[PDB]
Amino acid sequence: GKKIDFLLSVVGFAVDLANVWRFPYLCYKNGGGAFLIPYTLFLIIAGMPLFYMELALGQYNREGAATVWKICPFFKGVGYAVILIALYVGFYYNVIIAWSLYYLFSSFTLNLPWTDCGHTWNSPNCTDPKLHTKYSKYKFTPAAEFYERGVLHLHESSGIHDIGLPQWQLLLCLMVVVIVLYFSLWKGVVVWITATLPYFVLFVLLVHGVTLPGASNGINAYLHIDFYRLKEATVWIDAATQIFFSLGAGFGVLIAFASYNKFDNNCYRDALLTSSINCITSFVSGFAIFSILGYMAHEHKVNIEDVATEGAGLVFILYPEAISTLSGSTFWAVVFFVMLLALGLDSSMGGMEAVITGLADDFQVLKRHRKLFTFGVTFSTFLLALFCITKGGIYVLTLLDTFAAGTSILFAVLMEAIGVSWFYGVDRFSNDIQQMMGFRPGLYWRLCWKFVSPAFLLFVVVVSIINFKPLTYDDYIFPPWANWVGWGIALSSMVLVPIYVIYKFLSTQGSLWERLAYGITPENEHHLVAQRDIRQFQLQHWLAI
Ligand SMILES: NCCc1ccc(O)c(O)c1
Ligand SMILES: NCCc1ccc(O)c(O)c1
Ligand SMILES: [Cl-]
Repeated sequence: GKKIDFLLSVVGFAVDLANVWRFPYLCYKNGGGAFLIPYTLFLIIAGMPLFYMELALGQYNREGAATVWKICPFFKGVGYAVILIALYVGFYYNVIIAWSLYYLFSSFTLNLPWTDCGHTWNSPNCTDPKLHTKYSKYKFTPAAEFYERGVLHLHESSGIHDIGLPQWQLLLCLMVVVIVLYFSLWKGVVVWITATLPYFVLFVLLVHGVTLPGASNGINAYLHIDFYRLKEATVWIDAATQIFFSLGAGFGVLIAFASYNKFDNNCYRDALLTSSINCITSFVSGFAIFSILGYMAHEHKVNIEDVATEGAGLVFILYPEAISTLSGSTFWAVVFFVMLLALGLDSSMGGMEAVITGLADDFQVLKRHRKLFTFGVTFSTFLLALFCITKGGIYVLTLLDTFAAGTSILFAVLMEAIGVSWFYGVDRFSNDIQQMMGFRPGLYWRLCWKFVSPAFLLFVVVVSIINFKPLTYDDYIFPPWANWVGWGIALSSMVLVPIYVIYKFLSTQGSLWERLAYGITPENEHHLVAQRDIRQFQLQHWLAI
């Protein structure tokens, strides 16, 4: 019983809606396997040590994302930045769950709406294989037609400048999701359903998609590595962003979750198991998705590179198509979309609780009024997600998914790593981990924390800034001002670090060096500053690993 509970806890903690929904289309856009090589490399090098670092910080300090920086006051700006990034992500992370709920509601019938066209939302150009040529993305399939016309109603929007009005069905779905999240978060701080359904679905998908008419060529395309594409840095940027998405680092979720953990909990084992399960699940998901889309390529008589969209919604075009060919399609559709709802709800409560804990640890008034604060956060998310359910809401969702995270999250995580490792001290961090868990981290962990991970993060951030491709959605090109809007969205969270550094420097009293010492010394050691004994002002601190 207890062993099963531990296994379920680890397995559920190792899964996210990202691994199931976002990895599919990032791997399909970025190549096949030319995405897994950067994915695995970054996973190990940065994601494992940084996941471990965030868990250890949260566990030892017993503070949220913002207040954990009492160890180094100057990085409370980084804390605020990660909180803001988590706030930004929710606006559309909760609209994907509205899509999932709409699909689940549609799944309750003996004739799935995505099996063939002939409905009201169907265009005259629909082609039913049972009943293009170039580089387009084949938006004339019954499943794609359903997703884009009976769900999104995208055909009524000419672009992000003509988004239109909110859809009254996705509106109700979002209302339901928002109410559920609030009522699940309004009291304080699911594993059985979440830790089992994703793996059952993934296993059945593998077993069924392997034996399909055209899965062989899809798998062949999956297992071909184009090293012409590792030489572009788009795959590397995507891999880094997806790693920090699936693992949960950079949003303040890990610190907030770990602040409630036991003081003697083992974070090294947690990081190891989470990373291993994440890698295995990502590889298997890529395999299954590529088999499914190779099958579609065979069925629709179109090239593997044009069967499906390369943006959000690839899963909502793929998984229904695979379900339609199973026996008892209604049962499997219901099961799969219930799994999607469970995963999305778990991740949404995780992010919202990260935000709430980070903001309530800072202010005691918010802590004393969890109900009102939770209602405010939930209502703000509901409104700024209503912004994304419009007719042209897929364009807004693409803009957000591209800009809210990405360079901003990479910068925030790099700043966190730099702060801890260099200013607070990797030696001090190792001593704290030893005190918590009884063993000092190995040399590999310290090197990754101090030198390797910050360097790779800096390289990725610099490349993502200097090598920026204008935003697009399949065959639609965003207007120039949309790119400025997205860059402003990213900068709104990136700039919070220097702003808080300047504010802290100005507010603090004393001379320049006194202000610096008060800014880099832990709040509980501020009585050393009067004694002129600061470790950071000695070469030994900066020359110690
Ligand atoms: N892995 C990130 C999960 C996450 C983060 C922030 C959110 O607002 C959310 O709904 C979900
Ligand atoms: N940019 C298109 C993505 C893609 C997916 C699979 C392939 O086999 C391939 O050559 C290309
Ligand atoms: Cl992933």
